[PDB]
Amino acid sequence: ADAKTVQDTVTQVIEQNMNGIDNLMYMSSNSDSTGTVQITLTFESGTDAD
Amino acid sequence: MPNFFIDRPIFAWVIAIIIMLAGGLAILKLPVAQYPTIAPPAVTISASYPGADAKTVQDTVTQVIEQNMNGIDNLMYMSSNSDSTGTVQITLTFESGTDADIAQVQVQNKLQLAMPLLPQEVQQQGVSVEKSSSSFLMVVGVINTDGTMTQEDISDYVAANMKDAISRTSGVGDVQLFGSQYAMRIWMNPNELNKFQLTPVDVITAIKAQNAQVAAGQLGGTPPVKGQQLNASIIAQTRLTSTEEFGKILLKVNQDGSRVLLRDVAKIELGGENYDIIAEFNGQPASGLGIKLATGANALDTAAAIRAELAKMEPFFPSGLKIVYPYDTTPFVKISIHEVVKTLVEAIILVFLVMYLFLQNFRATLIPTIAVPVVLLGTFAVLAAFGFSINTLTMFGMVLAIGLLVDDAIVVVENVERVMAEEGLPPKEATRKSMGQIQGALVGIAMVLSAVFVPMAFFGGSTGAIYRQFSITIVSAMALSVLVALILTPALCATMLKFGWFNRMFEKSTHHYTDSVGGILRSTGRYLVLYLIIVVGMAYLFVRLPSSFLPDEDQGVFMTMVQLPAGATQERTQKVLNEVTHYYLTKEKNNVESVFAVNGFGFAGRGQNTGIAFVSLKDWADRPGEENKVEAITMRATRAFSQIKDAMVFAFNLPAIVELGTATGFDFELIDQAGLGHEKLTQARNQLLAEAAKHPDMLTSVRPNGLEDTPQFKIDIDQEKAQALGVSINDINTTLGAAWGGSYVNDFIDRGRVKKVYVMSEAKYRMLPDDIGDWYVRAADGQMVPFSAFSSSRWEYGSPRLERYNGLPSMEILGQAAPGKSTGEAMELMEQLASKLPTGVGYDWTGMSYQERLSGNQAPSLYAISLIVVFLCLAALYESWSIPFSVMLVVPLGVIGALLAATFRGLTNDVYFQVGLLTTIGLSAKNAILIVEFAKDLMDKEGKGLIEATLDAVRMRLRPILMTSLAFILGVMPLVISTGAGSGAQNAVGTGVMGGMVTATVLAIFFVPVFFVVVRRRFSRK
Ligand SMILES: CN(C)c1ccc(O)c2c1C[C@H]1C[C@H]3[C@H](N(C)C)C(O)=C(C(N)=O)C(=O)[C@@]3(O)C(O)=C1C2=O
Repeated sequence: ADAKTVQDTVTQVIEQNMNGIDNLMYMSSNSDSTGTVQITLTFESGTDAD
Repeated sequence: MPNFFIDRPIFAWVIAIIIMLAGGLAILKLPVAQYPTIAPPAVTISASYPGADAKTVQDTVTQVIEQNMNGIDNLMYMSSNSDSTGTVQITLTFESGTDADIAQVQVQNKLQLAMPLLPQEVQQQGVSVEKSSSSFLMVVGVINTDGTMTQEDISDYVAANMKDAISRTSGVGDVQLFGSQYAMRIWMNPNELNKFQLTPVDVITAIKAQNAQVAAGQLGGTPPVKGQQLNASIIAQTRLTSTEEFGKILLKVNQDGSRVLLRDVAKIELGGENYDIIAEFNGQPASGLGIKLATGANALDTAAAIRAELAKMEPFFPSGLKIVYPYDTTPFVKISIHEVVKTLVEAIILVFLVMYLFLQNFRATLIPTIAVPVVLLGTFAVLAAFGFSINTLTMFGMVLAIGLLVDDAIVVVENVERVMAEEGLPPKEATRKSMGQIQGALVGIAMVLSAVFVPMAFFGGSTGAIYRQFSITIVSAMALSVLVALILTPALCATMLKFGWFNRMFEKSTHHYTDSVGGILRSTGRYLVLYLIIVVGMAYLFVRLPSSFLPDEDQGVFMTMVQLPAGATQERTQKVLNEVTHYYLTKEKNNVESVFAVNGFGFAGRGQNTGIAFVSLKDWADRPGEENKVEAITMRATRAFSQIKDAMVFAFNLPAIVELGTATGFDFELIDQAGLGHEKLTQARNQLLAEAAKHPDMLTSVRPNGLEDTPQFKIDIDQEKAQALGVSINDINTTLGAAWGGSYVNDFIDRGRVKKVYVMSEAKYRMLPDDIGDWYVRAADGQMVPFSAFSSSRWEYGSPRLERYNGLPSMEILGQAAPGKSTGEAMELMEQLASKLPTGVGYDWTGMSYQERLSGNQAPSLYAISLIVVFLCLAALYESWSIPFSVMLVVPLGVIGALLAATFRGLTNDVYFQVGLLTTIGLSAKNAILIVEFAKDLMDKEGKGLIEATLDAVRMRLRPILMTSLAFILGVMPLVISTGAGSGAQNAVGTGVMGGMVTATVLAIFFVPVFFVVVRRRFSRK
C-alpha cells in the first residue's frame, strides 16, 4: 500500500490512540509509498523512558 | 532559637518571604481536581462476539482468558461478566500502591498469549485492556436542533472532526464516543435472494473479493536490469469507498447472462456500527463525548480548554447542531473552592476583630494577619512537596485546621501583652521573656499534635487514602505553624508593638471566674465525680451515634433508573423513558435543565429491556427552596413513578465520590467450588436469599445483583439429515448466524477513514421464530433447502448474564446493614446462613466488604499508639510519669458536645466528623499543656503554691482561650452550618467542631485546674 492507503489505514488509527500519556511533548509521524509507518513520541526531558 | 531570632529580625523576614514565595509558586503548579485517587487500581478486559449469548460467550471466551490471568503481580481479586448481548468484561483489581501502568501491561501482555485460543470472530472485534476509573471530567452532548440528523449521523461527525480535536487538548485524559462512526450496512433479504439460489455466504465471500486490497511490486526498485530509467509504484485493487460501489458486486451470473448485484439482494444504507443503544437528549437525537481527568492535569484549566476548542470549531458545524453540557464537575469544584478560600479570608477578619475588641490596636492585630496567610500559603508548598493536590479533601483539610493555626498566632502575641504589663518591660525585651514561658511548650504541642494526627495516613485501603488526605494537610499546616511561632511571630511582635466598650468590663469577669475555681479546689472531688458522668456521656453517646462515609451532596445532577421486565423491548423501553423525560420537563421546569436518557445501558445488565436517564439541573442560584434541591426532587420523583404498570423506575442521588465505595452495604459473592451447575447454584442462591429474609431483625435488603433466567429459542441442526442432503454444517451455521446475528466482513474507507462493513438480515425477516422459515441454504447439488429440512426447535430457560468470581462461577448478592446493627455484624450473620448451604457452595467478600474485612477495625489499635506516644511525649515536656496524665483528661471534654451532634442535629459519625473531632482534641490538649506548664513554671522556678500557682495559671490563660475560641466558634460557622449550595460536607465538618469547641472550652477552664491538683496529690502519697 501507499500513503493515502496507509496514512488513512494505519497511521491515523495509531495516532488517534496516542491520547494522554504523561509528559508527552510532541508526536510526529510519516506514512510511506511502500507501506511503512514511523510514529515517534518525544517526551519531556526528565520523563522515564521505560 | 527565637530569643536569638528577635535580635536578628530581618532574617526572619526573609524566611517568611521564601515560605511565602515558595508557597505561591506551588499554587501555580498544583493539580486541581474534585478528589484525588482512592479506589484501588483496576484493569478491565472486555470483548465482543456479535450474535453471541452468556453461555457461549462465557465458554468460548471468558473462561479461556481467565485460565490465563496468571503470573501477574499484586492481583487482589478478579471478577467477570458474560451476557447474552455477546459481551465479556473481566475486571482485575490490584493491591494499593500498585502502579496502574504496570498492572495494565502485565494483564494486557498475559492476554496477548491467550488470543490464539479465541474464536476468529472475536479476535477480529478486538479485545480491550484499559484502566477503569468511572470518574468523568464531563460529557459534552452533540444534539441536532433541526431533526435533520440521526443518532448515528450525529455520532459520525463527532468521531470524524471533534473527537481527536478534544483528545489532543491541554491534558484531557481519555475521550469516549457515545456512538458508532458509520459502517457499511449491508442489510440482506432472504427472499430477494432465495430466488437466485444464494445464501449469505455467497454474499460474504463476494464482499471479500470485491472489497479487498492487493499488492504488486514497483517497476525498478527490487534488483533491476542495467540502466533502467523509470521507477514507480503499481497500484492494484483498493477498497470500495461508497454505498454506491457496494451495491455493484457481481454476486451471480447464470445461463441468461443474469446480473445479480448486492443491490438486488439487500438495502445498503450507511448506518451505525452497533444498533442497540438509543441516545437522546431532551427528546431529540444525541451523541456524546465523555472526557476523563488526565493524571496531574488541571480540572479547571482543561474545563476551560474544552470549551475553547469547542468554540474554535462551532462554525463549520452543519445544519444546526448545538454542543450541550449535561455533566461538568468544574462548577462544583469552583464554587466550593471559591468558598473554603472565603473561610480563610474571613476567619482572618474574625482574628482581627475578636482581637482588637480585646487587645485594642492596629499593630498587634496586624501580626497574626501576617502570620496565618503565611503558614497557610507555605503549607501549599508542603502539599506539592508530596505530590498532593488542591482538592475537596485537601481543601477542607486546611479549613478544618485553621483554628489550630490561628491559636498558634493569637497565643504568642497576647502572651506579651501579659508580660509587658506586670513589671512592664519594652517590646524587644518582653517578647524576649514571654517567648520563654511558652517556648518549650509549643515544641511539645507540636510533638503532641504530630501523634493524634499522623496515626491516620495509616488507615486501611480504600478509605485510608481519604484519611491521609486530611492527615498530611493538617500535620503539614500544624508543624509549619509552630515553625513560624518560633521564627517569625516573636521577631515580628517584638517590633511594631509597644475600643472603650470593654476593658474594665472584662477586668471584673476574670475575677468572678478565677474565684469559682477556688473552693472547687478544697474538697477536690465534687467535680472529679462530675467528670465520670461526662466520660459516660460520650462513652454512651459514641455507641448510639450512626456511622457513615461521606454524606451525599446536591452536585447538580442525578439519575432515574428504569427497568422493564424479562422479555421487554427497546421500543417498549423508550415509551417509559419518555414519560420520565416528559415528567421532568413539563412538571419540573424550575429545577430540571435537561434529560440525557440512554435506552439500552442499564445497571445489573444491558439489553433492550433497560435504561437510564441522566438528568442535569439548573443553577443552585436558580434552585432556592430546599424543596428545589436534590434529596427533594428525587424523593418526589421516586414516588411519582409508581403509576407505571411493568417498569420499576427509581431516582437516586449519586454518592459524593462517584468512582468509589457505597452505602453501609456488604458485597457478597456466592462461589461454586464443585462441578455444581448453573441451576444447582441458582437453587443454592435461593436458600441463602429466602433465609436472609427470615431475619429482618439483623436487618437486610439482600438481593441478587444479576439477572434471572429467561426463555430462549434453541434451533438445533440435525447432523445426519444434513449429510443426507448436500448441506454443510458450515453453510448452515453461517447463514442462520449472519442473518440473525450480523457478521462483520471487513473494512472499507469512507472519506479518508477506515470503517467497518457489517452484513445482516433486514429487521423484517429476523423477528419471530416463525420467521426462520424464510432462510434457505444452497446444498451439494445446488438446490435451495429450507431450515425445517435439517433442524427442529424447542424453547428453554437460560441465563442472559452468567457471572464469575475468581475463575469459579459466581452470583453476587447485595445487601444492607440494619437499622441498629453494624455493617460488620450483618456480614457475620450472612456467613452463618451461608455455612448451611448444600455441599459444593461457597462464599467470599468483595467490594467495600473486602476493603473492610482486610482492614480490621484499626482505629482502636492505632490510637492506642498515638495515646502511648502522647504520654511518652508529654512526660518529657515536663519531667514526670505523672504530670502529663493531667493534660490527657481533656480528651473527652471536646468529645461531648462534638458528639452532641445528636441533640442539636441529626447526623452521622463520619470522616469529616472524625477529623473535626481530632481538631478539637487538638486545641483541648494545647490548652491543658500551656496551663499545666504555667502552673509548673511558677511552682518550680517561683516555688509558689501547691494550689496558688494553679490559680495564677488559669488566671493568665483564661484570656487566650476566650480570644481564639470566640474566633473559631464564629468563623467556623459562616455558611459552615447552614448551606445547600454544594454544601453537605460543610455542615458535616463544622457542626462537629462547633459543639465540640463549646464544651472543650466552657468546661476545661474549670476542669484542667482541677486536673492539675487532683494529680500531683496522688503521687508523693502512699
Ligand atoms: C453507555 N454509553 C455511555 C453510551 C451512551 C450513549 C451512546 O450513544 C453510546 C454509549 C456506549 C457506546 C459503546 C460503543 C462501543 N465502541 C465505540 C465500538 C461498543 O463496542 C459497542 C458495543 N456494545 O459493541 C457499542 O454499542 C458502541 O458503538 C455504542 O453504540 C455506544 C453508544 O451508542
